[PDB]
Amino acid sequence: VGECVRGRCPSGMCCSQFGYCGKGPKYCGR
Repeated sequence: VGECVRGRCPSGMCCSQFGYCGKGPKYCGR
């Protein structure tokens, strides 16, 4: 996604280390 809701996303999608989001290791990793 564009950027999280200040480090929260819906349906437990992970805010990446980059402050973007999506429900997987692409974001959630590291």
